[PDB]
Amino acid sequence: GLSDGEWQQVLNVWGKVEADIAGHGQEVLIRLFTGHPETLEKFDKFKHLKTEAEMKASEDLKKHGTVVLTALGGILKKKGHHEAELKPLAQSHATKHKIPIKYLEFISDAIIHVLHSKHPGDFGADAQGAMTKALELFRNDIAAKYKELGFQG
Ligand SMILES: [C-]#N
Repeated sequence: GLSDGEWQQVLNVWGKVEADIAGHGQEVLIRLFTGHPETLEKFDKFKHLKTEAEMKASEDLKKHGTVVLTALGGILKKKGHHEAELKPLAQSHATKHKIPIKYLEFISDAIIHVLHSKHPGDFGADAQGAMTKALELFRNDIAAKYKELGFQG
């Protein structure tokens, strides 16, 4: 897990995200879809988007960006005491959404990318370290739930 100091770094970084949650969410999803087009195919309601201009222009995508990062933020604010919030997330994504576990890695790397893009010079080594640990914890606990269910079997 993370030390108290690391969680503080994580939640201080998350304040940057909360100043524009939609925009961070949009750019994270865009980064995921364009870097990993397979991921787009799992979203029936974004499959129609062919170009990054169309993605950028989609108001529904931004809105969904809010849904996604709200969910993540509430989990991060638990500082690892997240079983109630994380387990249903895991289960929904393994069963209903059919999301391969590796897609969590992809979005983790996208979050780091987008934080640097939007906050150049203001997302230091310490802060990236901490956020990376939190996203690892996140993936690791989701993976445990996936394993229960036999992944995408
Ligand atoms: C989930 N988007």
